Amino acid sequence: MKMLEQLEKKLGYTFKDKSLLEKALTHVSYSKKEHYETLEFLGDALVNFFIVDLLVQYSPNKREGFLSPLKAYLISEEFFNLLAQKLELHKFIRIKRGKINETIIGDVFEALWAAVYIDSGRDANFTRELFYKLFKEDILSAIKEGR
Amino acid sequence: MKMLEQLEKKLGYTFKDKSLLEKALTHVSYSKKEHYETLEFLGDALVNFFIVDLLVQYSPNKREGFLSPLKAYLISEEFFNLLAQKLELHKFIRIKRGKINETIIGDVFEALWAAVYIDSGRDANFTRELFYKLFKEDILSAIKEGR
Repeated sequence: MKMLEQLEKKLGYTFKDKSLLEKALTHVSYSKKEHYETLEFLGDALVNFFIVDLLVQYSPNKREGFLSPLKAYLISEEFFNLLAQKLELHKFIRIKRGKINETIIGDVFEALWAAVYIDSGRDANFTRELFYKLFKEDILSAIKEGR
Repeated sequence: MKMLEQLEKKLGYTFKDKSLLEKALTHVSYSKKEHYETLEFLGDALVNFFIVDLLVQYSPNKREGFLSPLKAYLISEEFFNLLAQKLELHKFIRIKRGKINETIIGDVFEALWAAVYIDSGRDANFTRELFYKLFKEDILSAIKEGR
């Protein structure tokens, strides 16, 4: 369809179980029985780790006072939306009632990485490094800019 | 006095960089130059991930509603100290002015895990396994422990 799962080519990764990927992309308004909500919950903590790990390695200054606000931006909806563009998740998400929002794209973006993690055999290094190959550039840049 | 790092024996891990271990148990009070501050910033995200991945895996109700208040119990001070006590970390911490603070042995438990992770060569899988080895039965129990 519109979907086709050609996201995996944008993503650089091919899913084993294709139901995973779909559950990450599916809003509850499309499906109340199989949507992204629990993937999202895992994906928030996962991605948070990926970003805090990078941040502590590439930040000009290693003080919590400099890190936390920067951390705050790098895990925000606006930033996640900036990173999702590259994947253009809004083409593959399935939702019902006309309320796609930017917070949903962030939800899905977080769910997506949780989906890659699990479909990878819960391998965090691989998944970490896959996140880095796609977004490290953009993160270092934001880190460059500060704020 | 009461050190000699039997903690590596408590933990089941030997640091290739003993100084790294040391910095994780040292509050600024004992050294404004080499304390647990940045490791803490890393292990919070680190430890947040390990516990959420467990939550999301073994929790009965895979719902944001159930998860998130169950979650904030697991990453709660009370639990963290609970976990720490199986390492008697309280006694290996190097703070000045006898002001331990229950919400300081929480920062050291986190720093300690960032320290293992980094020393291990940034190996998330390994570190998560060591963490589970040490505390999954607790969490899996604390989770089914009502609500």
